[PDB]
Amino acid sequence: GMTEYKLVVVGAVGVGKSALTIQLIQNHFVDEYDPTIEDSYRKQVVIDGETCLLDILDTAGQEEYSAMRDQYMRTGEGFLCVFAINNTKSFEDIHHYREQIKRVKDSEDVPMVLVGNKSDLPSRTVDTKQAQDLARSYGIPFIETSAKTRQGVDDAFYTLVREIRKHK
Ligand SMILES: C[C@H](Oc1ccnc(-c2noc([C@@]3(C)CCCc4sc(N)c(C#N)c43)n2)n1)[C@@H]1CCC[N@H+]1C
Ligand SMILES: Nc1nc2c(ncn2[C@@H]2O[C@H](COP(=O)(O)OP(=O)(O)O)[C@@H](O)[C@H]2O)c(=O)[nH]1
Ligand SMILES: [Mg+2]
Repeated sequence: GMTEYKLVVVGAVGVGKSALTIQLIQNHFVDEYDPTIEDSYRKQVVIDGETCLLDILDTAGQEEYSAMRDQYMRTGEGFLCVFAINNTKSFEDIHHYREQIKRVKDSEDVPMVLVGNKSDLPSRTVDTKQAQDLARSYGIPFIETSAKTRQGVDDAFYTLVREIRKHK
């Protein structure tokens, strides 16, 4: 049967979680997507010759630590932690997202990729070395992406699927 992988995209508002998701789903860059819409989207993709079913939860909205929201995020098997390379605050937020993922998954070993989005822009404020070094601290991959040009998009999502397989 076809394996389904539940992937969750997290990070500060405005980093491009929806744009990255919709590039994967629609193969189109969408510069405008209601910042409050949290939803999940499925797509069949071939990864290393295996057709699998991706179910991608594009997170949005208010930070809340109810049992319900914890259980919703707990369904994720792997997480993309996204910051924007021209937004230092979004990078400084990453450790909080990672903390919460470890908490709800009750594991120090959750499949996870650090994603530096908006790589097409010239306004870089987060050095690549600093982001690579944070991924090294966590023992996870770092992928540079642009939802606008498609740079890194498959690499980010497909790496997460490969991590989920290894973890199994
Ligand atoms: C960085 C923060 O800001 C925001 C703003 C919006 N969201 C968050 C946020 N943190 O984790 C999460 C997720 C969705 C991540 C996956 C696992 C779980 S489990 C659960 N219950 C979640 C929730 N809500 C989450 N989201 N944080 C700063 C710092 C603290 C105060 N705050 C102003
Ligand atoms: N140049 C550029 N803009 C992007 C990129 N990804 C998202 N954006 C823009 O960043 C803003 C927020 O994107 P959105 O997908 O709504 O972010 P979300 O709140 O994380 O879902 C919008 O103005 C998008 O057009 C990218 O890779 N490059
Ligand atoms: Mg969004």
